Amino acid sequence: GMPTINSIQTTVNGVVKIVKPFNNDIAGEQFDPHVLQTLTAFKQPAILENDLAALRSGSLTPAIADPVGDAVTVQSRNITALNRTVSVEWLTPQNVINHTVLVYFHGGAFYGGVPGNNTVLLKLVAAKSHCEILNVDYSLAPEAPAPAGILDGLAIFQYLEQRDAETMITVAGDSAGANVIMAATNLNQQLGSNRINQQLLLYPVTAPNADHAGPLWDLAAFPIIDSQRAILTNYHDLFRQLDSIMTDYYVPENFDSHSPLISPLHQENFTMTPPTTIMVGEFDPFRPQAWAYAQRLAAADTATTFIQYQGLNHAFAPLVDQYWQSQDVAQVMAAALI
Amino acid sequence: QGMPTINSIQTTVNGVVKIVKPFNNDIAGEQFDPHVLQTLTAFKQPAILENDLAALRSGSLTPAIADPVGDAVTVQSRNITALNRTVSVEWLTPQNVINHTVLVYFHGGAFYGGVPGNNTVLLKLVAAKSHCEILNVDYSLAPEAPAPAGILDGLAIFQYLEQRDAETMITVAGDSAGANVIMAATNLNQQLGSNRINQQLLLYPVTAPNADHAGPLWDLAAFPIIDSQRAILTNYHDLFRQLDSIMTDYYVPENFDSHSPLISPLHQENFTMTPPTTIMVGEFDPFRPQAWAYAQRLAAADTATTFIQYQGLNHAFAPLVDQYWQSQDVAQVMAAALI
Repeated sequence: GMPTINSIQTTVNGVVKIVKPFNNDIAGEQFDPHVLQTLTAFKQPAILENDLAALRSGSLTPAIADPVGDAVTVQSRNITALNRTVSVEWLTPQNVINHTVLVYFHGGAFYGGVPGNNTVLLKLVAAKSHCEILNVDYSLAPEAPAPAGILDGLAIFQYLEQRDAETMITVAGDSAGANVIMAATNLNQQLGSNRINQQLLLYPVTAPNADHAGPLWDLAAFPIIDSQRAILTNYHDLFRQLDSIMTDYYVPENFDSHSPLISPLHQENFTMTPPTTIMVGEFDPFRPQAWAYAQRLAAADTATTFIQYQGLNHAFAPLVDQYWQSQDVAQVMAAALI
Repeated sequence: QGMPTINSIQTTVNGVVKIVKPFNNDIAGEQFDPHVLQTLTAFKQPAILENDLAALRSGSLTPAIADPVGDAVTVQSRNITALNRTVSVEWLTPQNVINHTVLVYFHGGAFYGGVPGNNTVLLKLVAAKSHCEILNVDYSLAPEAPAPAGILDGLAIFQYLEQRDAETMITVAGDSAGANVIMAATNLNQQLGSNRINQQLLLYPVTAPNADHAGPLWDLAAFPIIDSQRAILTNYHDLFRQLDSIMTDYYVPENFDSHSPLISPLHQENFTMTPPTTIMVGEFDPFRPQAWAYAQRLAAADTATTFIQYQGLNHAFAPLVDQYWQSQDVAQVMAAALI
């Protein structure tokens, strides 16, 4: 039982923009009530400790209620290509359709997270689209910093393309995992592969460690009602802190975060970039850089859709038992695969 | 991350700080957390316990639990030796460890079973957050090494730690039967004159093995639940009633007795030396009333006692950090108690 929401669709700078309010009374500029009750801790400022283990301690999502169940099979397997062995959580639905396949990289600030954090979301997508999904357990920083994760993605692609010559690969991911797979896709294209025909990006980090006094990190871009403004400020400030810390773990000394393969926003050219759908919450600190990315695509004549979920924050999509918007993401993804 | 703020209720009952944590803000009690309930489908019918040491052992092995920390906490096997006992320890060391505070943990497994690996991820979370080093102890298992072998393994550990470092304060912890063994070893440590153990963190402890099953600590009337889940609860509680008898039979050799202070810490004569204690236990854990009885005996001896009750939860949930938010809360509480 999902709500009937009146979404607003416009076209800004070539980008098809779809703004989805959390209900039909409030059009924007406040948190969804469901979201707000999770942000209580943000009434006081947070000081993020640069401690890798403590940080990872908060990257494990406890099991989400699974309405799909045995309708989709979830099994682990290793695949090997380019002398890399990558573990994937492989999802197979009933009546699987051919050629179309989805590759997903989980979020977790480059250094953390687990594939299990979005298993249920993907089960919904696989059950609805009848497509197989690779929920990839990609290399994590700082033990395997950039471009290890990128190369795992490239191995996955090479595997998929050699397995089947008619495969159409959709790449997806949330947050920092979306960043990693965007770069792997770029790399795959610079070697001459055209099998990736679509990107589904959930609140991606497109410019890690961007200027925090710059336009992509300006709180003036997030108007909100008075009673929720201290929370937003402290929330946004936590991610500001995370953005610095996570990029430090991800990028080794010999590399630079402002490079095209670390910051996809800074690619010199976006014309080979596949058709992309981006889904992000109104109050996600990574929203402006995601939008900037979208505009860069559209200017390169690549079809781009930007869905904004009003009242939502970061990392909401796997939480399909908490937000209708999460179920809507699952539907948008499935619809993009059929 | 995205966890709706739970509104807990703190009261003081007979000196015990009681903190009740509902499984969500809608239901205050008297039913299973749905995440737990989905694991209890088989208890719609009476359970069949295979009374056989190999089956009992393998049934006390937890399948793999998702580990988000990885190498950020170092895990290695070490043997220590003291009192002419060699004890195997899974040693967890975080990067940048704080001095003088160390956690000794004993895994559950009904005295005859379990392995330290059952709760390794849980303890990585604790080490990660508290920067404390942790001894996850492979203590002697019944019946090959029944009471008081495990207790003495505990005593050997403490001496090792106290002779290693004169300033290092010890926090003892365990779950289920494992908590029982380390509670007794602590008691023993104190009767020999040591005061380096300054805290207990007990996860659903067995405080009175093989208590009267027709008595007040085993009365199903202490567990109000909605009609649709009464059968499941009854069969679940009943499984443990039977298990309580069996495990205690394995643990206690014929020359000893389960109702003794060192087998049943609830029946200690005196709790004045007992360290400040936090207890974490589910609403529907069959060992909840005996844990509460213990907490009250503590407070009556004027020992600081906190009793955290997780509504809707059953037994042995804490290691399962990829299954329940309560399991991670336990880690947070444990880590908070160590810093």
